[PDB]
Amino acid sequence: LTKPCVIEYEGQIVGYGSKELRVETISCWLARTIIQTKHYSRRFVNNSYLHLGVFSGRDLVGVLQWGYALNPNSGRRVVLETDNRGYMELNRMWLHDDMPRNSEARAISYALKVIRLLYPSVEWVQSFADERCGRAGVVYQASNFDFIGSHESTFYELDGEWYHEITMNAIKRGGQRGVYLRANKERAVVHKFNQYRYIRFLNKRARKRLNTKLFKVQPYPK
Amino acid sequence: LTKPCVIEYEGQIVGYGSKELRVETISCWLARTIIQTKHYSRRFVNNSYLHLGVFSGRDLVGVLQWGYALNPNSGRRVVLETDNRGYMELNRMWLHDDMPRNSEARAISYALKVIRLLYPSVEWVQSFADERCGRAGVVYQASNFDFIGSHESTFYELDGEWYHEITAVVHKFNQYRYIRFLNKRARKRLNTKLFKVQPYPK
Repeated sequence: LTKPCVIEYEGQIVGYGSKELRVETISCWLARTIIQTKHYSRRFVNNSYLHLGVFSGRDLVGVLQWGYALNPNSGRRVVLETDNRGYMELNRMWLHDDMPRNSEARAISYALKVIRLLYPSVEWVQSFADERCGRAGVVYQASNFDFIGSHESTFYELDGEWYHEITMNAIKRGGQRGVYLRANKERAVVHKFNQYRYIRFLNKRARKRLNTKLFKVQPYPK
Repeated sequence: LTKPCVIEYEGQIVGYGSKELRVETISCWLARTIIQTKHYSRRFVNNSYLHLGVFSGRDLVGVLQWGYALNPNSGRRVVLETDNRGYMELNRMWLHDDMPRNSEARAISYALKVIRLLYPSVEWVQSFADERCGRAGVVYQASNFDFIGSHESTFYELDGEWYHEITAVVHKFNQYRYIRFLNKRARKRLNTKLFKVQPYPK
């Protein structure tokens, strides 16, 4: 292990980390391609706007996608007075299986450095863990996220692909995927999962504005 | 200016090109992932064992996959006395739209420099183009390939993935065969009972 730092390319800040592990911005098309092929959902979401590759040496070995929540306006429901660009949600994360089992926590912490530099209006980020990947909760705890509660969510599985109920009923998006989705809605298998919400405050003053009527910092569920 | 040169990482030879356009080795899973998503066949082939990425600046913009022919033994059918590892076929290639219109031929040329360095046993390479894409043929002409004939080939379409006749919607297309001899001595062995260097289809 060596000391991470800011990574630049031709005067532009592009990432943060070490030679054996770092995060750098990648194109949107490339991040979507890897995620929809490798992630357990077999899908990307349109609300991602920060696309990061995980690199080890000269090899691309993972992808992190950050952006809006599935409903972009829901940020002010978690932390009071948060505008749609004042937060981020971890939409997707995948790392190659042959990577060391601490690589995910390092990449997440380095991604927060990128968020501080490239998106300084972001004051807190949130992520979700559920039973489809029990490792994510361990990763978020290792990355020093706080746990602020759980809730049940409805998912639709269609031909190996997984859709949140928000993504399912998002007619307002106008996507060629969503119209086909409600077309084959009767073939889809309905799933209800418990989701465990983690949060990481980048601006310590934003912790005071946590919506205590819905959320509360609690001991880790596992 | 940016002239091409061999690209190294920790002493080891990794690719060839310049900052604005180069090709370097990439992992097999990454090459297969991009190809089966972006290529028109929506599929990779198991015959590929050289996985190259096209880079412009710091960004990956394309993938080239070289390996055995679909029938790995058919290499000696094209060029007599060719071992199964004395040749390569361009199995898959894709490039992003936001690239200069000459980048695909310069990428194929840089891939050949990488083949000379990493696989010196390869004496010649071949590739195929479709009549629905005479543009892919001009690329090989700009890459100094020889055209050595055409043949009608049968394809199959199932679940958006396209399969050759080596194995549903049937198809019958013309396939044009191009060849590039990396060693001059290999040209003497061309199987002129079946293949001859010919003028490009124009």
